[PDB]
Amino acid sequence: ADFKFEPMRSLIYVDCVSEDYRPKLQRWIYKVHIPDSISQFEPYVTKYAFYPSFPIPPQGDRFGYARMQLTEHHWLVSDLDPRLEIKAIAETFPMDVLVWQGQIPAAEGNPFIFAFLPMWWEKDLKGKGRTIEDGANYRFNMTIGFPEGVDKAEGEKWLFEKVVPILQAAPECTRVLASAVKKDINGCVMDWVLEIWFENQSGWYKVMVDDMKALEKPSWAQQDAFPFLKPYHNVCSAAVADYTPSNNLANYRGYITMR
Amino acid sequence: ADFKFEPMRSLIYVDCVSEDYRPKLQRWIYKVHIPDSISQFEPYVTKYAFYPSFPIPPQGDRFGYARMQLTEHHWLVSDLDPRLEIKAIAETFPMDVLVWQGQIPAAAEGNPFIFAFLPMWWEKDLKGKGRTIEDGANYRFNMTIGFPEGVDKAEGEKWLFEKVVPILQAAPECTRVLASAVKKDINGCVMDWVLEIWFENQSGWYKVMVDDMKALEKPSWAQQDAFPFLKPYHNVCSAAVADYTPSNNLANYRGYITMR
Amino acid sequence: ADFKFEPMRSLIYVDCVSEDYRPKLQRWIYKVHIPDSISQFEPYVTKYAFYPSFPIPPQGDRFGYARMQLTEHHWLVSDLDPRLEIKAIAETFPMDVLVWQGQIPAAAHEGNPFIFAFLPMWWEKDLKGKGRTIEDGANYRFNMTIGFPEGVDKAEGEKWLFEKVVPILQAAPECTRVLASAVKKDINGCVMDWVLEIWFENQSGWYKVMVDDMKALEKPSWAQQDAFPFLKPYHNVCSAAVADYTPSNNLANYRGYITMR
Amino acid sequence: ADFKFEPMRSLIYVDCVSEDYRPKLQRWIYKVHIPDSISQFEPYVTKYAFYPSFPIPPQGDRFGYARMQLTEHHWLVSDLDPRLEIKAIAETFPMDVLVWQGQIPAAEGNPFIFAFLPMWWEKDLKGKGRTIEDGANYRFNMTIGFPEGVDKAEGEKWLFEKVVPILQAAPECTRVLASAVKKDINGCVMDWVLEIWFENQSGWYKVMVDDMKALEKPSWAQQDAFPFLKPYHNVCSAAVADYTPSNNLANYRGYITMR
Amino acid sequence: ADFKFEPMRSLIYVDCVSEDYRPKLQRWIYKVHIPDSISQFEPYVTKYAFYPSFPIPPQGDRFGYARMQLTEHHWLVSDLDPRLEIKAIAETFPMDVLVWQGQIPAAAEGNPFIFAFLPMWWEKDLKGKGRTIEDGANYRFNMTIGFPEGVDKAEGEKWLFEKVVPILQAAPECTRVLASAVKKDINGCVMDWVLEIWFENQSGWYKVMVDDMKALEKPSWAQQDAFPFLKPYHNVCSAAVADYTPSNNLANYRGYITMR
Amino acid sequence: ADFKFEPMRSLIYVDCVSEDYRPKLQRWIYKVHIPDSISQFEPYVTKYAFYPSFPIPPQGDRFGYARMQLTEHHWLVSDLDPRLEIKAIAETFPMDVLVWQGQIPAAAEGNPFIFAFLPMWWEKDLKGKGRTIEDGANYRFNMTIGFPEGVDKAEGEKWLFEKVVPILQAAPECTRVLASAVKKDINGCVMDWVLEIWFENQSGWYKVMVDDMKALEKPSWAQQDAFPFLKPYHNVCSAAVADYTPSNNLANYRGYITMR
Ligand SMILES: [Cl-]
Ligand SMILES: [Cl-]
Ligand SMILES: [Cl-]
Ligand SMILES: [Cl-]
Ligand SMILES: [Cl-]
Ligand SMILES: [Cl-]
Ligand SMILES: [Cl-]
Ligand SMILES: [Cl-]
Ligand SMILES: [Cl-]
Ligand SMILES: [Cl-]
Ligand SMILES: [Cl-]
Ligand SMILES: [Cl-]
Ligand SMILES: [Cl-]
Ligand SMILES: [Cl-]
Ligand SMILES: [Cl-]
Repeated sequence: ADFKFEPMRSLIYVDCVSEDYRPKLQRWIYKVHIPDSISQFEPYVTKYAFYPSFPIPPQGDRFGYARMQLTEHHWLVSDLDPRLEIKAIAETFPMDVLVWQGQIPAAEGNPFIFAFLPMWWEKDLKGKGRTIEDGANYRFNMTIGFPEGVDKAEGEKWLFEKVVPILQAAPECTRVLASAVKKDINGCVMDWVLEIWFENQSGWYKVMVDDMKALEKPSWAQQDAFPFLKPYHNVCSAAVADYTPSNNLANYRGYITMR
Repeated sequence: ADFKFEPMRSLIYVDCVSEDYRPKLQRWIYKVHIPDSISQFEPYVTKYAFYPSFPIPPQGDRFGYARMQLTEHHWLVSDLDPRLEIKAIAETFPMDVLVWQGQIPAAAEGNPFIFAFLPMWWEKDLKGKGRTIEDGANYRFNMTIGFPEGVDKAEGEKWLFEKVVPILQAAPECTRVLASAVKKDINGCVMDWVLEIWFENQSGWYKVMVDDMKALEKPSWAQQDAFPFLKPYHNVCSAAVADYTPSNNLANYRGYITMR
Repeated sequence: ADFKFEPMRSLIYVDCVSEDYRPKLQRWIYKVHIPDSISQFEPYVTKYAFYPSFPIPPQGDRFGYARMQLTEHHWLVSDLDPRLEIKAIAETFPMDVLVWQGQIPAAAHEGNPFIFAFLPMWWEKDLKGKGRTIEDGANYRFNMTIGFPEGVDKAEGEKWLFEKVVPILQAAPECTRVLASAVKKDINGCVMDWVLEIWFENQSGWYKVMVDDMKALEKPSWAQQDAFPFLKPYHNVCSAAVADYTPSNNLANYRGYITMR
Repeated sequence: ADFKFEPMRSLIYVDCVSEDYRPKLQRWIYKVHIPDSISQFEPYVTKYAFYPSFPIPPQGDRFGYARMQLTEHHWLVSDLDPRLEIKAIAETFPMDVLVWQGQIPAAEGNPFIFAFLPMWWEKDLKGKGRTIEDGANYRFNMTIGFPEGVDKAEGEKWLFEKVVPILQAAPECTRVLASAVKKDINGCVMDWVLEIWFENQSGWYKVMVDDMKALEKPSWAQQDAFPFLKPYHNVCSAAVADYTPSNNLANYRGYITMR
Repeated sequence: ADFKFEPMRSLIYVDCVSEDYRPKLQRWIYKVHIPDSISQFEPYVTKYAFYPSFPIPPQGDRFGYARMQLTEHHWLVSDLDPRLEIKAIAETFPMDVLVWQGQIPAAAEGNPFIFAFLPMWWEKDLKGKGRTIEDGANYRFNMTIGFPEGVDKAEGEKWLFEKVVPILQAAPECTRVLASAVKKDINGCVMDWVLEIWFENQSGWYKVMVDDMKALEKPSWAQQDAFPFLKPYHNVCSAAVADYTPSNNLANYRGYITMR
Repeated sequence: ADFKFEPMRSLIYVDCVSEDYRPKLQRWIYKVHIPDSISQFEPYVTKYAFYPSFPIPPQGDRFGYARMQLTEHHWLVSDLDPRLEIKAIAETFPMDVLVWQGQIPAAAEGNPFIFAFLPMWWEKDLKGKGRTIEDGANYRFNMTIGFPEGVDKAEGEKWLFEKVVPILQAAPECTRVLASAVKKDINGCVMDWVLEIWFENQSGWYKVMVDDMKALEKPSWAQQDAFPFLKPYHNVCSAAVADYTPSNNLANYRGYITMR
């Protein structure tokens, strides 16, 4: 049968739950996971990149901050079509990776969050026309998923009519972009991905912590302050730079070690 | 909603209207425009290349000759889908680029920006089928034309293929003729056809495209006295290019490295 | 008119019928055919690679063994759409190449066909070895394509392959992986019906299974030779054994025909 | 006149003194500094790489911890030959970079530390034979230079009598390498570069903080605890991974920005 | 015996004497000459690049203007050591290349092959020290001169640096002046100096190198009436080039991929 | 202390002694050995390449035929300087690699690891000077020999150049003969000469190296009855290779990507 043309961009929010796991997790990502992944999807993924997270900002834990990276794929077909389950060579995946990322405790873990989006942002809510000449961005990418029982339309209205205006009003915030998560692909619990730019960590904190104190706590709140969602389960985020050297289909040359 | 699979090749005809602008325009193209462009479309454009124009031949101005280059994209989806208007980072674009290229006069008339979408494969192979790269170096004259307002498109097509092309077919100096209809429906381009017409060199191009074409009758809709009978830069644009470019940008770009 | 999105993987079985032709054939492949091919399809082929064949194993001739390579493309559109026949620059392809590959006879007083099999990009049947990773070790990957002869009912052949042949693969502890797909016959009229890939540790393991263990099979009535694969070499069966890795991943790795000093 | 074949490895310890400067500094490094540098030295530098620093460990400030990266060059000729001062295009270097790196203070500035070494380590003090298969390393590279007035042979004797034995005895320490800094190139105040590997940050701390508490404080000490040297002036360091994606002569493709 | 470490930059001034030869010469350069070259010297040349020439300016013929490109190598060893004469595979070099470049006539006295070795770093920085790429696009005019037979080299030098270079220094149109003595010991090159002189554009180049130079007295050894006073293509060669080239051949070449 | 500039080319003759070891040896070479190697020497090796051997020809076993590949490095400094013994990360090297290559027997005699350093340029060009790539595909037979213990080296050299090479020159099937003395001082290699001898193909190689060589007298030091008269794999090693390899590892390696 036919395979549907389904161009999409996906994001995976990759945490590292203890600094002692960092070297191990980073090695696996760069020495093992890169070549396994390219080997599988080179013919139908047009871009595969990792954006290392900036250092976790103050209170970043409450936003499900990914302390390793964002992993980004651009797909031409849906990775969730059942026919794609078959692979000649499966990924090398030690169970410890799940420990390093916090999906399982060492002995509740946090879920694996893999959000599919259209390739192009659906809503441009502040900063249209910004160029790279306008300067370096502190790009805070956040995904959120309303808790069970919350009407999605109610959640949407709160996001766009209460949360976003506070971003728009902040001079520290230079860009706001948003898309709905393509829930139909893989059952992701997330509903929205937003990306919110600042000049710097102090700007992020001023807006996302201080200015947000002005919001009323919703009745579905899972924590007392914005984002009001359970970290790592109903909100994940990362702050990243404009540029990454890990544009892996173009730039990988094997795991070359320092002398 | 779905995005349509729409594989296309497009061409942009990039002029440089004064030699004094060449260094600035070329810098912008190679230092600024490449990375901005790659940054936007890497996931859905499979090839992005520039083909620098050979030196303008005698009387090339009458053919809307692009004195900088042809820019070529191969798309998997239509760049004019309105959902593609949203971009995280917009292109860095000094207004002077438009002066350098002739879209706006410097401080009588502007020339339009000509961006023609085509199928990835030529629709008509009218001379030279089977020529390979071992047969020799080509002077590849790519020309796009658009008939003026009021001219019936089927009449112009008929003229093109029954009066103009037979002259190319008869000339031993012309080694290849290829043609496609412009996909009008993507972006409202005024052009109707893109042709590519190969010669051995500039002198061959001239013998055929200037001297042999003198035998044509001037059409009633002509906007200049001689072939192509179309208003330069508005209803005809062109460039002569080589078979090869070093600027295959998605594969070969390594940043703006400067000569020592 | 529209062009249909048709993601596929294709394999070409490239033989070299005398060692005296190897240098010339290899030169043409790497010096002439690579750049000609990339020049045509770069915008709509996402991967273009060559997998050199391991040395032909004992009795490999009976399996239509490709002594040069497998050539692999991953396509986004069908190469057989008639609109794709038109090319600005055609590829340089002398009839000598067909001699070297065994498609035509070498000098004036039967050829083997050109086998170009189109497949979905993902294997349709995963029959043994599911979950095998690269960490499990080096594979001797035996890729084979078969086509039942004229007048053999295709469902009958399928059933023989999957109910009589594959169980022998399953029982051999030497065989670490069996994958299969149906050939997309509709694209180009290819006479092959199935492509299988069957992994071993090494040549000895291949031989043990594909020669010794297969002696247990009854000879089919349609058989074109006495022993498995029971099909006419190069015409109804072609194969190659290849490694997990190739350096000739041509759209990423090619830098021109640089010669040794 | 002739140019001398002078193969060397150099290290620059690049700090980022406030998180607010991180996006700006990182942009300048990857957008501006890479192409300017490649443009000058491509013909006589065989490797040019950046190794981003792991997160600053507890008490890392006392070790002159570089919070951006180590910058590494491999040279075929001495960059300090006066003939090399002439360049067709000079680098684009705003003064603000000096503020971001702490060369210009927000009390006193920190010096620009640029140490030249032989390409090969001079002393293999622990872990000879270790391969990449043995696992991920937390590579702590530290340069030290003894205070003015201190005899270099005295400093050396202290280092070898008192410090090296502790590193060798600790099970947490899997590798120790050292080289003398080439003084004669650029007047660098540093005297040694050491590289000391651990499994992780916790192992680093146990050895470099807890085990070192047994040392007596030398008479020339500029701080109370090991390394006993003035942070950023007489000691600089960074912990890095085995691999970097920023192998710039091979891997750079211009400043491609995230979508 | 040992090989001497001899880091050097060389420049070859490549002309194209008729536009009709341009497709053939360009093809040989990019299709045949690149891979033969890389094949021979990859282990001991750290950079190999082509800088295509900007359009020949008015009166550029009098400066031995290279209508194709500058070819630039960075060597770790001297290519003229007799031990390097032995090569497994010799380059493919049709006699027609000598015609296209003007070393011999087609069927026009021949012009010599000018291959100038230099140190990797400019020896004299005479104007514009500290200029960065941020300061703007440069029209980089690279010129090599060799004084005629019989002329004392010290006298030539003093004229160059006390009469010629002060006119460049005085001109606000000239943003950069760099110079090196040619390493004549390597290959017997007839040239004595390479200079690179930057302007904003062709108009600036003309104002300085034609108009401002009219103030110079004609020397007694002059081979033509106006500056540079030297026989074009024999005692003076040059090219105007951009800051950047896409043809950084050891990094950027991917074979001779042809346009569709 | 100083490091001496010592540009050299080295060859390692890599055997695979049983076809059952091929997939394992090949994997180690490409998956494990390439990155460990590049990690160590990127800053002072300018080229690192593998040339896979063609199929062993009839009687090739008598020539110490390397059934895997030639490994080729171009060095800027001597890898055997004792300062280079120290390495941050040592290469991953399982004992089995020695079994696969025949250095140690699996359970009849081991063969030595042959690693021959040479100057970057061939010292002697004895046939076929001027041959270009346009002249056609070559079957390049690279052979190293070392005279047995007790044979005076000058006597061996005399035999090689006065008796063996003339047979190569007499054969029209032999299109090239190149030779260098092995730099024995670097690492104690027991080999004395590396030759490269080209043919059209295997049948040409056989005609010359087996049939034509029957005319030679057997030397008193012979270790086997026929040419090369030297103990296979101990005093002669060789491989036949193509002109091109895709395994130019410093430029072409992108990690161990596995077939789908
Ligand atoms: Cl922690
Ligand atoms: Cl919930
Ligand atoms: Cl709370
Ligand atoms: Cl009109
Ligand atoms: Cl109409
Ligand atoms: Cl007119
Ligand atoms: Cl049949
Ligand atoms: Cl039979
Ligand atoms: Cl801070
Ligand atoms: Cl203190
Ligand atoms: Cl002309
Ligand atoms: Cl003269
Ligand atoms: Cl005159
Ligand atoms: Cl012996
Ligand atoms: Cl014998």
